[PDB]
Amino acid sequence: PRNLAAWKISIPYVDFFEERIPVFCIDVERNDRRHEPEHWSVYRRYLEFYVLESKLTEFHGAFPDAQLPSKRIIGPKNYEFLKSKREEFQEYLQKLLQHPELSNSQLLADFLSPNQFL
Repeated sequence: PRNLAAWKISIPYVDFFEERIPVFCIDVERNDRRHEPEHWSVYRRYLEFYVLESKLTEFHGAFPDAQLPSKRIIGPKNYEFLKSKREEFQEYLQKLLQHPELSNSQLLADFLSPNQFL
């Protein structure tokens, strides 16, 4: 029985994919089963977070306590800028996981599962 509140995540660093596009590396731990629990990593682009927020809020309505900051329209989304947003983005996801409304969210699960948000 899926329960995202029993999933712990962190974004320990920013990496590169394709070494061309910068991405957040999201470590996931899944504790809604099992001694040792399940764990993996996922790589998400800056823009994918905004699509997640758009899609979640469309389906579930807004979350006052969990808001992404304004999307950068003018300027580069390079390594140092992703690095500057790491902690905010980590906190955003962690708060989402504790919303009862999202404890069985397919969007959030897909977002936090390896291998949609374009």
